[PDB]
Amino acid sequence: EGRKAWIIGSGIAGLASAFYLIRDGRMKGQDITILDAVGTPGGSLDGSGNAEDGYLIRGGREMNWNYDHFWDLFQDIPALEYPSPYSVLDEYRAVNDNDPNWSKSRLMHKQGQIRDFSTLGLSSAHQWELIKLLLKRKEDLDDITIEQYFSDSFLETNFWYLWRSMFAFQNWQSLLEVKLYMHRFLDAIDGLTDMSALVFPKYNQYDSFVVPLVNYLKGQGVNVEFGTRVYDLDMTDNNGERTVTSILAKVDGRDQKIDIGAKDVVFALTGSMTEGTAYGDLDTAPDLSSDWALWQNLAKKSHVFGKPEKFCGQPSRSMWESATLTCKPSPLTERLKDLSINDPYSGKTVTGGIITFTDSNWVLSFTCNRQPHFPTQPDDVLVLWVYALVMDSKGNHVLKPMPECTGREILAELCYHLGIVDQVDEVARQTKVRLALMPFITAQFMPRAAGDRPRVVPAGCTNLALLGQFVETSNDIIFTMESSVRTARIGVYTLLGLPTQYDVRNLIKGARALNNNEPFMGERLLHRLLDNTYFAHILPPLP
Amino acid sequence: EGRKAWIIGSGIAGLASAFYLIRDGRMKGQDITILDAVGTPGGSLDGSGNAEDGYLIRGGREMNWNYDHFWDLFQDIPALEYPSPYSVLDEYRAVNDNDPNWSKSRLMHKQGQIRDFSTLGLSSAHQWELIKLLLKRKEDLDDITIEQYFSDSFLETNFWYLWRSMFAFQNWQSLLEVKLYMHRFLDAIDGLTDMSALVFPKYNQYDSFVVPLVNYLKGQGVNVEFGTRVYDLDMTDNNGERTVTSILAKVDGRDQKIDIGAKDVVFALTGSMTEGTAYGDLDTAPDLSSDWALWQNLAKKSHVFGKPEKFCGQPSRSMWESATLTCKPSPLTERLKDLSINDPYSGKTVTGGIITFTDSNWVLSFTCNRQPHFPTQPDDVLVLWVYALVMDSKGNHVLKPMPECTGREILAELCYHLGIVDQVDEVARQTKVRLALMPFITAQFMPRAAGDRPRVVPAGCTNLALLGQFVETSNDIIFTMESSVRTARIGVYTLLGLPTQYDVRNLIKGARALNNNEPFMGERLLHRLLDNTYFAHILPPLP
Repeated sequence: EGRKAWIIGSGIAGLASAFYLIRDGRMKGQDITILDAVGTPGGSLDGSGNAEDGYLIRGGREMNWNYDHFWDLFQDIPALEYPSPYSVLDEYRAVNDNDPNWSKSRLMHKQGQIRDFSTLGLSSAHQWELIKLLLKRKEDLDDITIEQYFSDSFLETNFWYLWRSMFAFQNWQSLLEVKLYMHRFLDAIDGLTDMSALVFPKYNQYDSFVVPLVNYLKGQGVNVEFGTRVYDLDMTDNNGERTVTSILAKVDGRDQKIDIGAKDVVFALTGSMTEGTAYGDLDTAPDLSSDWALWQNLAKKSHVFGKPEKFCGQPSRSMWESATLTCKPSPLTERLKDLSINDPYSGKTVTGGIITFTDSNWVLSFTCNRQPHFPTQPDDVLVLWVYALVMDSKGNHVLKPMPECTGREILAELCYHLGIVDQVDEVARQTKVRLALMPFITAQFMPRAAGDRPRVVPAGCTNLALLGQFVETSNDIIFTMESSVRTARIGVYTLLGLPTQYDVRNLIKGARALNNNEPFMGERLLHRLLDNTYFAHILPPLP
Repeated sequence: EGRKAWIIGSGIAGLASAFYLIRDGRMKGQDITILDAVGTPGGSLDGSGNAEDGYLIRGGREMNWNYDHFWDLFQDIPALEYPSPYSVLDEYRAVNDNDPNWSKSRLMHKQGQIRDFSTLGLSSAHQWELIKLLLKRKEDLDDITIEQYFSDSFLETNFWYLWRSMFAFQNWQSLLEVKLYMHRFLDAIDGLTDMSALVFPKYNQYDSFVVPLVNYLKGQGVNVEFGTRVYDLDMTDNNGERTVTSILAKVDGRDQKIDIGAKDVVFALTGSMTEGTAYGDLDTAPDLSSDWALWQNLAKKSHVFGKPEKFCGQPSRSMWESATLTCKPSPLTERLKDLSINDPYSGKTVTGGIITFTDSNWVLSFTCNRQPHFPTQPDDVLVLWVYALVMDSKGNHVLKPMPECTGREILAELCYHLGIVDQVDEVARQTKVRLALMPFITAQFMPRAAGDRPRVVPAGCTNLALLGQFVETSNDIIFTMESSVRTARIGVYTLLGLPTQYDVRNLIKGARALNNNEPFMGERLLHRLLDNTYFAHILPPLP
């Protein structure tokens, strides 16, 4: 307790750990150092897009619900554009409690029309499947995949088209994550259809959340060390209990060695999701001691650190491609006016979340967030984000696999499914598109067994905590920022010092939603026993 | 919002309102005034007992569980005997997380032996009665009393002896409070037997909680005005919406009039529970524009303020008598060593809560709290608290009704039921007893109908909030301090700006406890369906 803290990794997970060390660990920023491997900001290794190239969204999937971790954290961060003592939480709830998020054209098909998404579209064996899924033990679902467990007809329901699009989830990936979602969002499973439970910032997560958080940390005195890629930790293992001795990093191409005392504590983001990303664009194409080194060397030391080869093994399985579109007005945005909750330029929500083309062989989705998306972007430009799931198949209009098809060609498949395939040439020159083909963007979703991921504090560790989407808590990793903050809090709390599924009202909210808003099995009975009792309100009304 | 606040009443409710105005209303102490009707502290109208007379506990029943309101409040109050930044919450959990509270001789009878209190002692129709009680609508239980609804055999169960003793509750009082208890403590209904869920301060609630809270408020600048008994408020009622214009008080025997602007806000504790208390003792006896004036005048103005005559109407119904015993060592404390969790002088918990003599015609209970009870009391003295329910009946040994029997005589009924009736003379001179016979100590428990109590903010009011145990929220009033803080928070929040029963695990925790720890009706079925599922842990094991 006159110790220092070392934080390996620049991200929401790392910054949140520093915050929790300051507020609730009662240590000072001067004893905190963040080890980053970025150059300095943005130049040749561009920071986060330029307004004259065409912008390039980090990559990828940044969606938020109203969880308690966010409220507890960003309640103490000074706002982005407001004076003291207004927080970023107050900005978040000001711009969003006025204009709530909900979708009008969530599912589309037949090259321009909306597929009815009022209900989840489950029959009866499908409902039984998820209920049977909810009842299975976690010990009995090792390596079982989505398509293995689920029926063939289930993967064509509204439910699966919505779920796989929302989380960018492949049919060959972990069943445990779908189960974990059920156990945690039964109350809100109706929201998968209208996007009610989703809530967005004014700008990005970076510009609206992390940028106020970094400013706050600098105003607290935390140390930053760029150009530092950590590849291993040397640790002692006496009495079956381990402590970190040194950080073996390579700084600016030369080995360094950072000494760690017994009192100090170390936080490390383990895996990567943006490793071998090829950044092609409109006319050229993508092509194809790393960030996985730290975890791989840790895996050699003991089994309590898991098997990273199970997540970075097959890069064709954990890969999909995004594309950032910068549009000056064209028939693409004219069509977009027809599918929007408001107007794109209004400043309010527009598409209300992603829009997924269901009969697209690519499983192609696209979103127009609350415009403007970036602080420095002009009023005659809109930033749309597009991405797809299947990298193996020919498009419906462009008979090219999407990893081989680039830029302009992506506009044709998109405009075909939008109902403006005859007006491609006009939108093609007016919209700047930059692509990102990420080979580990879903490596956390890969099939796994018990022990494959280490806990936030593995058994024995006294000064090392791991963060991110590759660590075993008791929760899902499908929400990227939420999971980063949760692990950060567990890490800081454990080394120092320190529900919804069982709710009867939620099981009724779930069962009715699973049965497409129609009265479910025991409901007619539950009304007759409860309509004249204290518990009348737990049931929804019948037609 | 450069307004002032007026707080009618000195108590936990009033102080908490001032706290919530400061922390979360963001106003300053200089604009807060508390209107009290005490002389100045303690002298002739003794403050809270002297160590040479025999002490006199406020009166009465001060018990606490681990609710969130306490944590949220006393987290910011500097501790009583610890340095900064240690709070009173930290004192509370330090002295109690080491020595947890639980009882060894909770129920006693046959003049010295313990009545088995492992289980609630419900048969099967009794269990059905409480379940049927839980299912009734609150609109259908107006004025219904305990003995009216419940069977005769139910009132002899372990359950009713425990419940009536814990809350000092008469068989002719409101059924709604027993129902409200069920809806809120199903998870913890087992705790009625062992006193697990109860948690006590080091000293009193006054010396350990309120005394740090008042010091905190004075260090914030809040104004106090003793000798001020408020009897009415003059209010305008335009547009069906009312505002307080003036506080009509009598200060030191002369009418005053305090002007209230449109921006200001007023908090008033409505009723009294210690009004006509006669303070007899060892050898003499009790005898028999008031605190009810403010509510009575308010009741004239509108129906939205309720019917106070329904609570202060029959003072024989809302009355019982307490007695504070100060003992230098005698055979009473020697016997007490046999019934204690630890030793009385140890400094730890002793009796673990009240001890109730079930075959006592008075329904006589007594407690020895964590000694010492007061800060200024010596090591060779113990403060015991005793009280009884039935004022109409002859004792088992002293054939006197207890309102007529005093001091020494109270020692005989107590020592008889303790098994030391032959050693009364020794304890009689060594123990100083002071009695309190309160005529409204349970006026809040009196039968009531919808509309009898006003809400924290009655419909229409814009600057007046009411506090205490006579206001309609959605919760019980059987916990005195908890209810005072809850109403205080509702009052401050509403005028400015701003679960457990439905838990499946809790219904199983309740059903097993109702059925005396033996497997209940559907349990054998619930095991067969759930033992090999995700939900195995929600059930308790079978023998």
